[PDB]
Amino acid sequence: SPTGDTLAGYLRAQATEFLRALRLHREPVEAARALRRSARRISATLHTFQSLLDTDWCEGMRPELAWVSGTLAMEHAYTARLERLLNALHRLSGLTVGAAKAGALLDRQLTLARTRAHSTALQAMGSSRFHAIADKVAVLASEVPLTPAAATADLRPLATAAKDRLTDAVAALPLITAALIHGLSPDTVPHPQDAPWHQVRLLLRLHRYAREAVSGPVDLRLLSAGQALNRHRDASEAAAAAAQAARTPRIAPATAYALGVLHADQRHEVEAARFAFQQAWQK
Amino acid sequence: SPTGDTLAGYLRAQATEFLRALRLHREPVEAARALRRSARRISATLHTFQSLLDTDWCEGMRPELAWVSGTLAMEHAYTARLERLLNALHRLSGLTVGAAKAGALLDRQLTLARTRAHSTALQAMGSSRFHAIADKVAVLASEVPLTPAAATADLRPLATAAKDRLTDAVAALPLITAALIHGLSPDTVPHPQDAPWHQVRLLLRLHRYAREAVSGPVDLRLLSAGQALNRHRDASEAAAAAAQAARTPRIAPATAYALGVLHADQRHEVEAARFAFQQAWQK
Ligand SMILES: [Cl-]
Ligand SMILES: [Cl-]
Ligand SMILES: [Cl-]
Ligand SMILES: [Cl-]
Ligand SMILES: [Cu+2]
Ligand SMILES: [Cu+2]
Ligand SMILES: [Cu+2]
Repeated sequence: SPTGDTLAGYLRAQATEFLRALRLHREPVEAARALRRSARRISATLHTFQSLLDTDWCEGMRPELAWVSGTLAMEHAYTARLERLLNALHRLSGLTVGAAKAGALLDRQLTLARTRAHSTALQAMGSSRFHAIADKVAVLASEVPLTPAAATADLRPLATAAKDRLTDAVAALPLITAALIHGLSPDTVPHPQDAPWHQVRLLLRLHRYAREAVSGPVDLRLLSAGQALNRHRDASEAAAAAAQAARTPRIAPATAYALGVLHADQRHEVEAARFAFQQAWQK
Repeated sequence: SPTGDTLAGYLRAQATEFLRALRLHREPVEAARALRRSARRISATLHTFQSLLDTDWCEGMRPELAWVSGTLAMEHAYTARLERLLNALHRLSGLTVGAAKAGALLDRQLTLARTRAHSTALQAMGSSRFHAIADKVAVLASEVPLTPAAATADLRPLATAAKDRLTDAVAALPLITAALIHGLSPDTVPHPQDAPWHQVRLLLRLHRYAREAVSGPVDLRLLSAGQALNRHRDASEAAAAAAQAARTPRIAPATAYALGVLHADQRHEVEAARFAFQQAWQK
């Protein structure tokens, strides 16, 4: 039955996966994903099981790890968003000049975003900030700073706590059985209900990785819930890219009209994703 | 049991309603609707029961009656379309400048259309074309040109034939359980499936009025089917007004974007209406 030592084994294993990926990266796309997957697990573990670990160490590690996994996510997020949007436009045509223009506008904008993200990420990976946090992960592959009592402490109550945080958040979401035309400011909260759903997406991930830690170094219902929350997030962000593209100066009316449809489409996918999550969560 | 004489009684009664409305009109909005409702019934009757009536007379009456009921419908169609579209924009906001501008654009355009329709219709009603067809309706209030055999002929087989034409057309529609971005030419058939549904709307009306004729001078399922087909038609025409408004020169991108959403919304109502019809028709 799982203890501090199980927790240490899980942390050492993830740390080692991070160092493997890092070595592969320094011979690339595969390695970066492996770096994300492991960074995110370590960061989660340091949250859920913080009480069994040195507090300062946790607090120093977590934002740095978050900085790493976020920096490494950006290129891919822009790449998948473009694809999602081009697919949706093709579908919504059933390209007329409007759709074709919107497609080319987003291809230009998101490609720039991607290329910018790609170079920023490679810069980050050569930086002294990155090296320092990677060095700590190297230490963690050998030594885990467990608190004195940790080695004998039962991990299950901590995992349960994470499960509770998830289930209480879900209980607080509205049932299902739109704001499709809105403007755009940094003061606008155009889609306010997105935030609780995106928080649940994170809590669900915390719970998944806690189950992993407890098992140490397949629930299909949770995987289905988790897929639905990724579509929620992706559709949400895609809709926002369409809206924002519609504010680009000098675009033709037909282009903005297409982008209006595309924003609406992706907001319809947000709602479907919320329904899918609900069916999966309630079985 | 219904015969030629029942048919004559129904025609005389409708003709008389048309003359009443016409007299009221020449002391207005109420009277014009009554003129439509009766014209349409006479025109239907002359179609369904054409075999019991003088052919030339029928053929002379029908397009003239169609010209009357269509001319008199236009003002109202533009009025209801504006309302439907303003309601939908308010709903779809949940007004931002985009919505507000689209609203004002459509208000201007459809108001012009309405005022133009209103004056064209009053012109038509003062015309010698109108007077000639109204004069024939006056004759029909007294004498019906039944064929020799009509007085003894059973009306039910004719009514049944109309029912069959409806039920066969319905059988030929696709089951349910989009082309949201398209351009606009007089060669474009942007929403091709609309035509069979709109034909069914007319066949259903023919059937309703035949049931009336057979009864002589409440099925809720048929009324529900009929309501769903009116929404289909109204949503269809509303979507086309939004698309067309988006081609107005010099509109702002935000205005076109709103109109894109609104077209999509009304196309979603077309689909819902098709589903509603289907549930009502299959009970
Ligand atoms: Cl930062
Ligand atoms: Cl948005
Ligand atoms: Cl004509
Ligand atoms: Cl259209
Ligand atoms: Cu939005
Ligand atoms: Cu259309
Ligand atoms: Cu839509």
